[PDB]
Amino acid sequence: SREVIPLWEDKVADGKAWSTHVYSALDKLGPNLLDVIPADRSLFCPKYSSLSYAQRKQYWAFVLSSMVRFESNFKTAMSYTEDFNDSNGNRVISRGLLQISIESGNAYGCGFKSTKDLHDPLQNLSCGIRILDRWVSRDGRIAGKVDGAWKGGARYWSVLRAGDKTSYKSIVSWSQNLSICK
Repeated sequence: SREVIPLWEDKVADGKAWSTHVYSALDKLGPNLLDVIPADRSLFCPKYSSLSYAQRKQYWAFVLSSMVRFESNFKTAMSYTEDFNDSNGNRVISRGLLQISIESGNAYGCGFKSTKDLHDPLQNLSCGIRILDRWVSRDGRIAGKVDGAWKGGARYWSVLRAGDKTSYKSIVSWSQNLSICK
């Protein structure tokens, strides 16, 4: 039985299916994510190195749900025009649960064929897993600005970037107080 349940099961009707999808997608798209022992575990999840494979999947589903909370408040339809440009000089449009954009997302191999695909919560969450799989495993840590460079998921998502703000503070607090982490 699960020890940790993601926050979207509290908020959205389809949240249990989102979890089912994320556990599957972590197996397939997050194998490197699930092998990292992150250097900032003392902040995010003090007992991380003791977690089983299944527990690490529960952990990452929960953290993803806390990112979704502050990126989109669980609104898969969300579409937000940013103040920075894509490769054509057009304003980037961030989409869906994790506020991913189509050009940047597809660079990770997410294979969005239409902008509408980013509003499919399952495709959106899969892409988030690909992004984490790349940076958390490359950088060996979940977040943080280290020696002048943002690391891990903080490379992509503002809510993972340390600052005196509700999103980051909540994500860290909720993570480190998970029973499996504490």
